[PDB]
Amino acid sequence: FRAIIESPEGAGHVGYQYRRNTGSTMRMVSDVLDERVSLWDFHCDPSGNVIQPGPNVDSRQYLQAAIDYVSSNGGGTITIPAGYTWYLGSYGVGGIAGHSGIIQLRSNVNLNIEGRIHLSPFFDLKPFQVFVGFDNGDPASSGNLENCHIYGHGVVDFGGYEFGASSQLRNGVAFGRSYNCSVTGITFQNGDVTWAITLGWNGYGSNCYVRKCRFINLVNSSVNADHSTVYVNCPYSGVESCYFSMSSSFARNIACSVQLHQHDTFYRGSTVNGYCRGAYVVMHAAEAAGAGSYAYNMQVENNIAVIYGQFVILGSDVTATVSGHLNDVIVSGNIVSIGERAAFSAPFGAFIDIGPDNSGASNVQDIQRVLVTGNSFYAPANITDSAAITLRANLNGCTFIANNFDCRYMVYNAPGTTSPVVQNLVWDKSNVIGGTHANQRAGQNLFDMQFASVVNSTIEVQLSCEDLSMFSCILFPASCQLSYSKITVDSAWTKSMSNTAVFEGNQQAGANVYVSYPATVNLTSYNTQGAVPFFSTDTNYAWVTSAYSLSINENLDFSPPATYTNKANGQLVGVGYNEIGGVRSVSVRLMLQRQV
Amino acid sequence: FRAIIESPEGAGHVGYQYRRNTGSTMRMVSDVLDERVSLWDFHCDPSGNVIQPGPNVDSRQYLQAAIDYVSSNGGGTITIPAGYTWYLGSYGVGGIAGHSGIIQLRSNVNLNIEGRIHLSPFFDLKPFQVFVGFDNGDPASSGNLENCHIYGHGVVDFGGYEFGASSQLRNGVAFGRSYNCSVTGITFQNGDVTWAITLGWNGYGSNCYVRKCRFINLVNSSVNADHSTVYVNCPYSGVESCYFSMSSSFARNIACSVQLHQHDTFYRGSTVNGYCRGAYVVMHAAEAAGAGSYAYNMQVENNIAVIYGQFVILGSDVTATVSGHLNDVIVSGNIVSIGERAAFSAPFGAFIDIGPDNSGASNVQDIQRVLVTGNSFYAPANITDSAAITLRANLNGCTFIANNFDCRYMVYNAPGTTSPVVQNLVWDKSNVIGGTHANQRAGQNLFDMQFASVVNSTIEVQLSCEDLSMFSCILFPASCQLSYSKITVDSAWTKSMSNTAVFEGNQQAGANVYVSYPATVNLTSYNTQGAVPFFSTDTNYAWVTSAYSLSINENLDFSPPATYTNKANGQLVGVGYNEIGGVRSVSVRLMLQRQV
Amino acid sequence: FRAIIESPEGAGHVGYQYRRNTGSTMRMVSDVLDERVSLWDFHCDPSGNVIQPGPNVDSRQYLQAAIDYVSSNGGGTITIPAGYTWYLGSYGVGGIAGHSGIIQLRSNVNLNIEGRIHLSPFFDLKPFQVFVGFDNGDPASSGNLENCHIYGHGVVDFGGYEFGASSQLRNGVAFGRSYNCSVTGITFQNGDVTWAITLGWNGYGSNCYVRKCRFINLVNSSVNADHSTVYVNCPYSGVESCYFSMSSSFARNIACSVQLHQHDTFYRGSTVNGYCRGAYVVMHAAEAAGAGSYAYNMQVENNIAVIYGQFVILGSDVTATVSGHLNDVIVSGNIVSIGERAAFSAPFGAFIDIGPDNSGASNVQDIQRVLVTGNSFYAPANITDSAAITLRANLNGCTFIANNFDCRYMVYNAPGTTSPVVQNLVWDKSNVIGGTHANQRAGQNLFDMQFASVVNSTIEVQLSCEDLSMFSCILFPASCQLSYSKITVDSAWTKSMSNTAVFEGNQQAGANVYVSYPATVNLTSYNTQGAVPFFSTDTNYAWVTSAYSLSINENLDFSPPATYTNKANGQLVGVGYNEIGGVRSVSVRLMLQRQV
Ligand SMILES: CC(=O)N[C@@H]1[C@H]2O[C@]3(O[C@H]4[C@H](O)[C@@H](CO[C@@]5(OC[C@@H](O[C@H]1O)[C@H]2O)O[C@H](CO)[C@@H](O)[C@H](O)[C@H]5O)O[C@H](O)[C@@H]4NC(C)=O)O[C@H](CO)[C@H](O[C@H]1O[C@H](CO[C@@H]2O[C@@H](C)[C@H](O)[C@@H](O)[C@H]2O)[C@@H](O)[C@H](O)[C@H]1O)[C@H](O[C@@H]1O[C@H](CO)[C@@H](O)[C@H](O)[C@H]1NC(C)=O)[C@H]3O
Ligand SMILES: CC(=O)N[C@@H]1[C@H]2O[C@]3(O[C@H]4[C@H](O)[C@@H](CO[C@@]5(OC[C@@H](O[C@H]1O)[C@H]2O)O[C@H](CO)[C@@H](O)[C@H](O)[C@H]5O)O[C@H](O)[C@@H]4NC(C)=O)O[C@H](CO)[C@H](O[C@H]1O[C@H](CO[C@@H]2O[C@@H](C)[C@H](O)[C@@H](O)[C@H]2O)[C@@H](O)[C@H](O)[C@H]1O)[C@H](O[C@@H]1O[C@H](CO)[C@@H](O)[C@H](O)[C@H]1NC(C)=O)[C@H]3O
Ligand code: NA
Ligand code: NA
Ligand code: NA
Ligand code: NA
Ligand code: NA
Ligand code: NA
Ligand code: NA
Ligand code: NA
Ligand code: NA
Repeated sequence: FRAIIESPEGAGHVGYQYRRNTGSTMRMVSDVLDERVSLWDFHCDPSGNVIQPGPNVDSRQYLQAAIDYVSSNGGGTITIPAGYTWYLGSYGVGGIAGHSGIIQLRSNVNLNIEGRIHLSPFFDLKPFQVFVGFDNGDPASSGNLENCHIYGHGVVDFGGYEFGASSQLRNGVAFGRSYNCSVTGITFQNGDVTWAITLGWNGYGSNCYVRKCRFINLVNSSVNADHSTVYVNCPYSGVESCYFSMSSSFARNIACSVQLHQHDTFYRGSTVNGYCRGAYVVMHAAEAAGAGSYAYNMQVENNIAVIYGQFVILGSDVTATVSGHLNDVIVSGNIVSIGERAAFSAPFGAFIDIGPDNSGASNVQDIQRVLVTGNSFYAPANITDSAAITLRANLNGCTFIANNFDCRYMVYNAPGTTSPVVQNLVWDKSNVIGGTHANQRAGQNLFDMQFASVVNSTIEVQLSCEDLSMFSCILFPASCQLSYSKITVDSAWTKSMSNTAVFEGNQQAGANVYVSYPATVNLTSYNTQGAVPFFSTDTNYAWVTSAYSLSINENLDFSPPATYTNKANGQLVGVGYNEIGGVRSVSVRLMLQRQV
Repeated sequence: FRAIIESPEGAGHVGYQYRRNTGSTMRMVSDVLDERVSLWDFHCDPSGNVIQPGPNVDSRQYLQAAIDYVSSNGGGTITIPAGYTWYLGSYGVGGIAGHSGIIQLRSNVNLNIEGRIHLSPFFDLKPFQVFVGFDNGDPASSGNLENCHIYGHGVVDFGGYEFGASSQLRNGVAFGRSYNCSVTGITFQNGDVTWAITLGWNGYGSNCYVRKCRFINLVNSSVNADHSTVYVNCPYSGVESCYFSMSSSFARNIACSVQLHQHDTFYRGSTVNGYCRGAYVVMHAAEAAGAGSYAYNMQVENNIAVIYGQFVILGSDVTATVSGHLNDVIVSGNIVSIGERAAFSAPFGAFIDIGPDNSGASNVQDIQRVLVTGNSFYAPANITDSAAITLRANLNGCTFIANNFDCRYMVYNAPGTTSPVVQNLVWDKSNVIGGTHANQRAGQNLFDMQFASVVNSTIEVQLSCEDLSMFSCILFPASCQLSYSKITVDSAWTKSMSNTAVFEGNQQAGANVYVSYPATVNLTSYNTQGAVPFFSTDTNYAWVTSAYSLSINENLDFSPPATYTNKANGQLVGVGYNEIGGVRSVSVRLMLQRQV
Repeated sequence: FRAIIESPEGAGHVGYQYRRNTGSTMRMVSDVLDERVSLWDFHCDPSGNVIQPGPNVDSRQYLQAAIDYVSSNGGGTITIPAGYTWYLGSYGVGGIAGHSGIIQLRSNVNLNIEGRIHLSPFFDLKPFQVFVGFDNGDPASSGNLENCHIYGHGVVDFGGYEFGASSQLRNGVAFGRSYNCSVTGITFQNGDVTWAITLGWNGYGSNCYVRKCRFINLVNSSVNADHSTVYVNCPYSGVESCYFSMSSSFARNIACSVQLHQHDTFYRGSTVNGYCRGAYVVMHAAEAAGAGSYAYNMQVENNIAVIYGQFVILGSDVTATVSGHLNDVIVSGNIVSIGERAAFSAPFGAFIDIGPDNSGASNVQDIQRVLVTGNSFYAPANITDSAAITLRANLNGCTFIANNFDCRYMVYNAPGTTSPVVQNLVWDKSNVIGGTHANQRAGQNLFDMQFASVVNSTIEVQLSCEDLSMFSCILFPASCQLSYSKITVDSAWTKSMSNTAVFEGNQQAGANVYVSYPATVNLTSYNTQGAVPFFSTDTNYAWVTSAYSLSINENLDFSPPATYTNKANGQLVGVGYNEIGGVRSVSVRLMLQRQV
């Protein structure tokens, strides 16, 4: 009996019944212990003696054996024990080798990481993906990963190692073709990686989530080509209540927190500091296989960010046989700033960027039905390169309502670069334009409409303080066609501006252009006593449907007209009043109106 | 000794002290095992031998025995083990039998569902409620359920069985008169049910929540009368970060994701696909016993939905002795579309519906202080039956600010049906009206004001592109009284519209109606050289307080007035200028204004 | 052998191998039991015999021994078992004694509270902090607490004891200088305390969170000086999805739910009932040591509240050597009401308060770049003391867009109290002003601008129903300077108001003041037949740049001007038309405009 009890089957001979309940199962101790499983149950030598983890022990084969075994019983949760650091020091074998994989995840096998998982110096200057849910080196030939959850209070530490070559890839968790998989509570830290977590593969997958995770210092070298902390490449998936922080200079130029690349995906309630970019919201044609060629129902909400480049980047593109489309997007409730930096020292600061494709093409995009509402954006006064929207590629629609934008430009695109075709750009009057950059705008147009064309668009400019340094509130170069559009500049804070709206090709004269803006106009009257006409000296008002006075009348003996219409020769005309006769000459501030 | 050790009391004779710590308790192994409990501890035959679960084993009595026992010790958490499917194959007995109950929940007894719970074919064509927290067949005589949490990565599978009769009810979890109860992480799938989860009973309960659950394919037949996935019938309760999906045709006509039926309830951060409706926000008088007759502090925020009918339905109603009231509601940050379907093939598409009671009555409602803000709504161009709001019952107030609505109608109610009494409907100018349905609106009014009366309301219409197909921007039939209201149509994109605002009963003449809209007006002048009057040929402008030109003047020799007032006979009059004399005749586009 | 097996080392001699897997570790039963730990492992007498908890057992030393031991092994999670109430009945010793501490938390040692922790009557009329993460009585000399998480379905019950003296402090969890610490799922109840949870210390700490907790009845006496349920005093931290309830009268006068006192902090998705205040958003100079002197990236979103005082209070202040600054704040998506109460029976009702410092100073604040958007606020009609914003201290900027405010005042400050200096106050026209207080406003100004000065501000007043009881829509006393500002009153619902905008110092005449509002004006014409001038009888319009008719013309034989300008003597003048000659005299409602 002593032999049996001291043997590995001993617990299988000690009887147990829950709480001495006579109605409970008559079990053995081993049965109850078998209800849970930990890395300790596989972390042993060939004789079955436990091995202590440590920097000189490679725990990989043992964790893999645990996963393989639990998988074979239909699943369960393997605990990675608290109070220990478990080092990984070799590559996995088989289907994950094509992904530089360390551990292969399996369906229905959850990992409760309570301790620490650390990469050993074997991985220095090498590629790696720590956990991989693909089962084949070719993702198109891979099976699915289902019902795999990684959670706990533990840590994945990437060892601080730099990339060896820019062409290498590194990742924390690649769920693969992933259905009902998640990471919750985990801290990913101290690395130079491409991604921390990737969900899905080219639209294959569903219901994958990253929640309450921390991502700290995951870019550290000039070799790192690019970094996006979470890449969401399956629909009905997203990122919620996470924390993302970088301290490296390199991160300010290369790092983004999230990629939302399939329909019905979201990024909410998260805090970002030290990154270049917040989130891309994109449909890549090359990623359209599993869920279609449309990214729709895309949500970026209630995030807090300090970034150095752009908050949300919108795009779509094409391959030889597939066209990507982006539509039905909402960006709301976010509070975002460009961190302290010199002008032009990081990628151009923006709340929204309409980004050209990876080859720089600006004529492949199909982006529409986007609502940007209830956000606040701030950039310090010295940051010349800061805009509410950098509109750098073709845009089929974007709507701004009730935001507060406090930066250098509202709408911007650089002259002599791309010439976007713009449709359905709507900037509602409820967007509040801050004053941080007042007096910084010499030579600059607040809305700098450097486009090929603008149609079906609305720009309602409302200032909230004076900035007499700017060249204009809104400027259209002669190369920009403008039609079926409404462009207004409210008069408040504009009395002393030389230029308010500027149409360098006289585009405001278009049949279906609806415009109003302030201007200074010189008038002269006829001599007649009584009701008497006043006429503008200049003849550039053939497009004006009505105008009205924004100036007081300092005179007693006469008054100019309150309101004006035009004449065929381009003069304004109105009827004033001469109490006493005489030719009058006045300079008046008018609101010029066309069809409004 | 061998006898004792091999007996069910054996573990109670093997000593243990935590980590050989001399300061720790000297325990027995059974004491430590007794800290946890699983279904295995009760899933046994009358001799105490464990029984394997499977499709031919009814696990119900064993799970019930586990719950009953743990309850008797003041509570705890019972694990339903991973790697097994536990089938239920009979009805429960006692107080839950009146609810077609399977398992009776008890207070302080949590269920950690890691494996799968599946209904056996016993339940085919039958009613059932899988988990029931009532302790009496009459809910009014039931005790409370407190501190009961169901959570884990597991699954409740309803076996795919159709309803046997439309009058049957099916549910997953009915917490009952439930205080501090929740479901977290669970997947409910593969059924034809009435509800997945119900919280509370007629206002009795508090602090009940559904979080991070999935609801997949829970309607599958034409027999199913109605489906709402979660019914929230207790205050201080709600649904967060859930996923709801249906694939059946029937679901598009009958299924809603959530009912919010008591005060201080919420629905946030969730994704819905394949349903008829998003959420009802309702006070039923028949449900007012536990928490009063007011549903207030109701929140529907930051959800993503593809539906076929209406997103949010508002209502309240009465019984013989109780009147229900709905107020203090916020609907914000949601992105919603009507999915691809033929016009009129599902219930009328809407973002907000003001829904008549279950008997069709439209004169029992008391709905006010609702804020709908920062949402986006889209319906494909062919969907005639799509509206920002279908206003089908009496409304005491609803406020729309800063939404983007891209569908056929803005405000709609069908003529020849109900005649709501409308008060305090506010449609702010910051609502952006999309252009998807441009050119589809022959014979249709964008705001079709088919009401008995409208008072204290604001409609500020702002187009963002042309749609010359529509009959009018806004139309009031002669049967609709209109008073103490502001109705404006911005001129942008309206120059070529025959009708902008239409008042078929000349209601715009009311003493406290404030209106402005564009119109085309024919004028003739007197012969006089110099300042000269122009008068309208028609006499239907007795209500106009001022008008101004929206047209250019192609003439050199004269100009019509910039601005006009009226005369007692209903003509417009203004003072223009004849450089040379002559009777003039012009047709001008004017902004007509009344009291604005 | 029997001796060994019955001894505390017995489990260390019974062999086990997971699921009889020949590839698994050959362990002993004690090894597997050692993977978990509970209070039972330390809750024993000096001979190692287990002690049952209860109201006459002080569990403190045992829980402390458990924490101290697990800490020494590098951490883990200690379960506090379900089905038992564990009483605490003495103070801790050492570093926590200076904090009236009971239990000392240690790094990496989590507490899974499943049962109940209750304070014994030892603590009646005494100070206490139940769990303390400081390790020194002087916080400036304390070490850090890291990686400490408290979670579960359990309860902390404060025994209902009143404070003994107002100067005492009581707390539930003081994490201290806390990095990666959290409380999740716990119910804190039945107390008279200062705080339930405090995060951080004077800016030291990071990544601390309170999620899914309940706070119920934590103020019960007149002795309690002040209460804030969660104080967030470290950056990158916040409160999400919590429930806060009070029933005591005292709570309505003293209690706030949250303090956000460091940068990158948030309060979201929570429900509050019975409190005085929602949240303070503040930078105290005295708290600036660990994270700097700026509170920025502050977020209060998507909360539901019934309160009696103010929802969000903004402030910053100074010490002898440090100045605090508050900027980059967003308050969005909240639905808030003042609960039923008599006027003036609790602190002044407000959605936003700009609060003077703790000494009452209103000239130390530096608050700017605040966005308040998409919120709804309601106060019952009798509550005179209710305002969208009580602006009681110096303000450098606050922006309101797309809110719905239904209360007595929009902007308020009490006359004869503080005289704030106001800059960059922006009230967009998209704010909807409710009608609950219509007819209650005798003697009152809707926007009561009781300030020293206002600059760079925008107030666009838009009514949505009539209230002829109010004295004015907006009033500036003569003591308030006004410059570089835009003040407009839309005409809708204003026709019968005697006063719309009132400038008691004629401030609207300022060179850079842009204003428009309705007024009634008496005019007389000259006798001349034909085009004929009309002039105002009064001479107080020297500041008017244009005016236009808001009245119809009941006359046939003449018409007054549609539009007017002014003259040097302060008369309005315009050109009307006398079909037949005669001196005319009319009273007209005009929109008066200055520079707009
Ligand atoms: C499936 C569902 O919940 N449908 C919703 C309707 O519920 C009733 O619920 C329907 C609601 O009335 C409407 C609200 O819109 C209408 O909109 C609300 C209706 O929406 C359906 O989605 C609900 O009434 O009214 C609005 C206000 O006037 C108006 O604006 C709008 O335009 C209208 O359309 O929304 C849904 O459609 C609701 N439907 C569902 C499926 O939730 O109809 C239900 C049909 O299933 C259900 O009635 C049945 O069940 C009750 C309850 O069953 C008894 O009690 C329980 C406790 C025991 O366990 C059972 O064994 C049984 O004894 C039966 O009495 C009734 O005869 C059945 O037809 C809804 O009942 C409520 O169910 C909840 C959840 O279980 C209970 O907590 C609550 O006590 C029940 N309320 C009442 C009054 O009985 C019923 O409200
Ligand atoms: C109960 C509470 O937190 N009240 C809030 C006030 O806190 C002080 O906190 C109050 C805040 O000052 C005000 C802010 O609004 C006012 O608004 C802020 C005040 O709001 C109360 O709600 C807080 O100061 O100032 C604004 C800015 O100028 C202005 O806009 C506004 O109009 C003003 O009204 O908000 C609340 O009212 C705060 N009150 C509460 C209860 O949080 O007052 C507190 C009273 O309890 C408290 O002071 C006491 O406690 C400190 C701390 O105790 C020592 O240190 C700790 C670490 C040890 O454990 C203890 O044993 C003890 O040695 C005592 O020094 C002091 O003498 C007591 O009166 C607040 O102190 C801060 O407590 C937090 C949380 O524990 C600490 O992390 C922090 O270090 C403390 N800060 C300071 C400067 O001591 C105090 O700020
Ligand atoms: Na590869
Ligand atoms: Na890139
Ligand atoms: Na990137
Ligand atoms: Na029943
Ligand atoms: Na129904
Ligand atoms: Na329904
Ligand atoms: Na102290
Ligand atoms: Na205080
Ligand atoms: Na307080």
